[PDB]
Amino acid sequence: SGFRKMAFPSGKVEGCMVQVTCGTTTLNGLWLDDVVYCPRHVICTSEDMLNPNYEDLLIRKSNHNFLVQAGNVQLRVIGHSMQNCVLKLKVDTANPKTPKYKFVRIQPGQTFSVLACYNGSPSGVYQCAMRPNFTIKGSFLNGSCGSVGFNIDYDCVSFCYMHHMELPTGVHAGTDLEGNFYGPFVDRQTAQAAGTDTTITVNVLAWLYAAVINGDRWFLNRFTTTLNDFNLVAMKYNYEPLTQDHVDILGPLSAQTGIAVLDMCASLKELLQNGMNGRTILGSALLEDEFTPFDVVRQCSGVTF
Amino acid sequence: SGFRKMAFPSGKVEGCMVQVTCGTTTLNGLWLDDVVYCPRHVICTSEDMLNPNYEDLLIRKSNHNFLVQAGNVQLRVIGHSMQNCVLKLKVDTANPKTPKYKFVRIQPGQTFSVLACYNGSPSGVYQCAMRPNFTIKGSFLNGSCGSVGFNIDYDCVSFCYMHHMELPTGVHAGTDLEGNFYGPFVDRQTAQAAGTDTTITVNVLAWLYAAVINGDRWFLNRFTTTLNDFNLVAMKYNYEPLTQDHVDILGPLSAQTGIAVLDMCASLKELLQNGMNGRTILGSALLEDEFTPFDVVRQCSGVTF
Ligand SMILES: *[C@](O)(C(=O)NC)[C@H](CC[C@@H](C)F)NC(=O)[C@@H]1[C@H]2CCC[C@H]2CN1C(=O)[C@@H](NC(=O)OC)C(C)(C)C
Ligand SMILES: *[C@](O)(C(=O)NC)[C@H](CC[C@@H](C)F)NC(=O)[C@@H]1[C@H]2CCC[C@H]2CN1C(=O)[C@@H](NC(=O)OC)C(C)(C)C
Repeated sequence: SGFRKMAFPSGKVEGCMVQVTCGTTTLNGLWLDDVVYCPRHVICTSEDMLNPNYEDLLIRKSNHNFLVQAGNVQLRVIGHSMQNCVLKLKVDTANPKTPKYKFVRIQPGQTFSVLACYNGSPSGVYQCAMRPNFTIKGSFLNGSCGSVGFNIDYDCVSFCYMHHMELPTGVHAGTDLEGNFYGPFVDRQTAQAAGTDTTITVNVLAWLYAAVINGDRWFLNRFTTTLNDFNLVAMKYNYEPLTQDHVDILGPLSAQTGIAVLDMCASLKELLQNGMNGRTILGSALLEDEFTPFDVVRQCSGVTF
Repeated sequence: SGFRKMAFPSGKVEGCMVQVTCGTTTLNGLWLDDVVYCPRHVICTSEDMLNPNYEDLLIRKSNHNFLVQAGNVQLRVIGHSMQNCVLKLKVDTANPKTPKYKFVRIQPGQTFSVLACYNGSPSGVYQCAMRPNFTIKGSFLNGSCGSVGFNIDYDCVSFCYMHHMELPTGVHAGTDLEGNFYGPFVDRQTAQAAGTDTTITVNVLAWLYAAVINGDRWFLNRFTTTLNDFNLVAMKYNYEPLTQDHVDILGPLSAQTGIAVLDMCASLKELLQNGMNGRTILGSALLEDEFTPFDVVRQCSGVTF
């Protein structure tokens, strides 16, 4: 038993991290087969940042201007192209440590692990959620751009995030591995705050199921609710609407515990309207919303990769 | 910016995980050079568990009784011995992925990462602390025994923990890699509850420094305190005494922020005596004590491995 915010093992991604330098800018790249993926702003200086013309800056670069280092070995660049906000550098060596992988664009509310890197070397790993407002609550310093986020399924690494920027209040924005930003953000140093965030309701419910599985049951009340009446309360507290798809996805946890989803919703309604009164759930004094239903099942059933 | 509970990248440890089976018992082992380390209770059945005589059970095993699997390849066992609560199985193949490593016995209050594994395969990674009562607050299911905890320094993996058991209230107990338990615990299924835990004061202070570095400054008051007067308050709230060694270890964070340790102690005293009043610090509604001073510096300065 026990319940922790748990990241995926990072080794398969570690073997893909490299350093990319263009001029005086160094950041991280992801080396898969014979291509290195990195943020296109590697070709910028600081002054370039208020409003860079990336297409124009890239036309004046050639392959040899990109210094790609995998550990202590330089990888020779033999082609390059831009796809949205990412650069793809073709190198003359395929990465022998390339895992089975996919590029996937995740949905708001889904979680993934981030391998934070500097100069192509890993610093740490932690679990995040794609917030409803398309930011993530990460931990990134200058030099971390190009760090990626990912899920693992068995042997397959699904890359879903590449880090580009920090928005006001210390939250983070980036792209999928096709270079398309999550949310309305752009890779330039201009005012662009995130929309107001919301709480991921289906994940709070999943985490309440995790608490029951772990024997932390004090918040279960004797009532039920309709989906419509629950969502009227969730709205007031800035929770996202719960959909029937969400109810179905909670099915496995509901079946394991014998607690119908709408009964758990009645317990959550009471927590929202009355607070916790100084009590904790799974050691937390706040309701946690960065575990998905699958995260709870994976951790409570010992799924391995 | 941002501050997350951040684990070490796990790849170097992933490459050392194997499965060990003896009879009907399977758990995890750690393969370094030509030795596999695992909990000695791999040689037990369930009935053996109330009070096993491990020396007696082991005398009736021979090398071939140990099925060691590294992925899909069986490793032939050519010798075996018991050291305290761990078995050391000599195998005829050295692990080519062995990292530079050490075995280290950590102190209460120090943190490490756990790579939770089942059947020799990694499930996830998370950061823990060795509690003052010599337990850890982990996430472990049956099948996770032999999972290890570790720190990394540059290229060197310092292994400090191997998982053996779960104690009442869902907390965890284990050994160093020499097989000596942390705390007064024994590897048998008998009543043996943990001592009453305490809060790791130096770590709470480190985390308050992390909050200041991240701009979350509301709790800083205008006062100072003596070390003695602070410790009288810490005692009442079940905080561990703060020592001069602790004050010195907080030096780097104190210097970075310009806040003297004893001034931060005055702010912590006020939080203890008055509570948070519904406010959060670094997103938490409780005072966090599982970041060491070094953890804060590593994360806020981008230390890599
Ligand atoms: C990466 O470009 C990097 O690591 N480069 C070596 C950095 C990472 C910073 C951490 C704190 F997230 N990000 C930036 O500096 C990005 C730049 C690329 C896209 C826009 C450029 C500015 N920038 C920012 O994050 C700024 N964000 C901003 O303007 O948001 C509105 C800022 C944090 C520097 C103010
Ligand atoms: C490992 O032995 C394992 O994974 N084996 C395949 C397990 C891991 C259990 C998770 C929940 F931590 N641990 C045990 O089952 C240990 C046994 C080895 C040492 C004592 C044996 C019982 N045991 C326990 O953890 C028990 N703890 C206990 O008796 O504490 C006082 C218990 C959790 C099964 C009750």
